[PDB]
Amino acid sequence: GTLEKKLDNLVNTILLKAENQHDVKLTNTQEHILMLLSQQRLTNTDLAKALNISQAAVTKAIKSLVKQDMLAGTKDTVDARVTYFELTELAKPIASEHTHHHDETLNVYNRLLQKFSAKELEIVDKFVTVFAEELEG
Amino acid sequence: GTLEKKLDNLVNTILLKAENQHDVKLTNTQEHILMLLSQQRLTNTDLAKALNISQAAVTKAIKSLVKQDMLAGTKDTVDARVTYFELTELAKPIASEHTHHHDETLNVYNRLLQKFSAKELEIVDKFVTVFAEELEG
Ligand SMILES: [Zn+2]
Ligand SMILES: [Zn+2]
Repeated sequence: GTLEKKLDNLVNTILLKAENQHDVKLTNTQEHILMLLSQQRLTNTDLAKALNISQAAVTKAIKSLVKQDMLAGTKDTVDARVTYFELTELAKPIASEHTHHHDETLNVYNRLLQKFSAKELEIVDKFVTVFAEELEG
Repeated sequence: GTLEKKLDNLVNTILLKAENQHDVKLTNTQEHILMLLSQQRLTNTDLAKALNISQAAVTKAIKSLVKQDMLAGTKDTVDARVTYFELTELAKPIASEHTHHHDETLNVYNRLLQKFSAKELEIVDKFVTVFAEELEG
């Protein structure tokens, strides 16, 4: 079959795996907010930029997180327009675990990349780079 | 940064895009069931095999679809153990649209692939192939 189709299938298997094997029910957006907040305080707008999604998608994910006692907001003392989010105690084990599953998957990607010569990997780089640009938009 | 990390980011941007831009709220699993059923009647077990997810994930997605008047089941007349699913009238426009968005994304993948020589594309093939195997498990 075409490479177009294998890419289509690659995207589908990522989507299907994430819905199938993995009392909070966090979305990936919310887990990746918690990931980024676990290493520094950030604003709604830093989060939106870092994840490349709308500010309104971030505001929505943060409201649901605050509702589940996962985050707490505190305003900045020099500029009251600015709110910083940080993890509550209850979120920290949830975040750590998600971070640890990312760490394990990085080894999976290492092993797979290892099958390519370093020549091959410049092309793999070039491919993942353009693909990611495209899938962003 | 490492290629490991770009792959990790590639997976995240797929997950984040699917949650962010896109009264039914269908999952990808359910849309891909409807996609496969729109071209032939199939069983729970053909669907599970074709999508590579558990039979129990399929049974779950099909119950919710039947509940939303999207599918109807009819048993096989030679073997009563066997149930075939097919789309109700109401599902057909929903399915067509999802199928048409897949068709458009195939052009997106074509354009991106076009930037590689055919030499480069053997390596891209080799990469997407092993990656997909891995991400399946
Ligand atoms: Zn994640
Ligand atoms: Zn789809």
